Amino acid sequence: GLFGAIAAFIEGGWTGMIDGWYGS
Repeated sequence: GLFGAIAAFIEGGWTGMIDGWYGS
């Protein structure tokens, strides 16, 4: 969630942040 948001943020930009955050 926390790390997923940061990692997804760098990969899927803003959209990635949301998905990473909700990415259980």
